Amino acid sequence: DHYELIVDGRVYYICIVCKRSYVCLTSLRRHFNIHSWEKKYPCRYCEKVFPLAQYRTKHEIHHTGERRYQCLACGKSFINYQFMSSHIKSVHSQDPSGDSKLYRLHPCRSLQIRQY
DNA sequence: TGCTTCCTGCCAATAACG
DNA sequence: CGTTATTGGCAGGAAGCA
Ligand SMILES: [Cl-]
Ligand SMILES: [Zn+2]
Ligand SMILES: [Zn+2]
Ligand SMILES: [Zn+2]
Repeated sequence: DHYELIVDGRVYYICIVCKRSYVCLTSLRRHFNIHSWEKKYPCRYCEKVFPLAQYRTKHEIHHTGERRYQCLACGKSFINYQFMSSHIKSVHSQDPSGDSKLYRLHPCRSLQIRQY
C-alpha cells in the first residue's frame, strides 16, 4: 500500500503508485482511493462518481445552489471559499486569511452532512 | 488569466468495537 | 456504553483550464 521515508526524525508516508508523500497516513489512505477506487462516492443528483467523499459533497452543493459563505462587510453570499475570498479581496481590499474574520461559513442545510 | 477544481494537515464528528 | 478507529469538513494555496 505504501512505504516510509524518514528524514531528520520526520516521518513521511509514500504512496506506492505515484510516490506522493504525506505527513498523515490517513491522508495517504484517503488519497489512495484515486488509484484503487475501492470505495465510490456517486453524486446523488446525477451520474458523476468521485474518489473522495469531500469532492462529492462540494459537487452536490452545486446542485442545490446553497450559498454558505457570506461576506460580513456587505452581506453577499457565495457558494465556496474561492468566490468569497476573491470578492473580499477585490471589493473590500482585504484578506480573509488575515487576522480578522471577514466572513461567516453557515451550516450546510440544503443537504445532510456533518455539523460543527 | 480569471474561473474551476484539486489537494492535504489538522482534528471534530461519527462509527466501530468489545 | 465508554473507549478506540475511521470518516470527511475545512482553509486556503496549488493545479488545471479554455
Ligand atoms: Cl442559501
Ligand atoms: Zn498515489
Ligand atoms: Zn451531480
Ligand atoms: Zn462584501
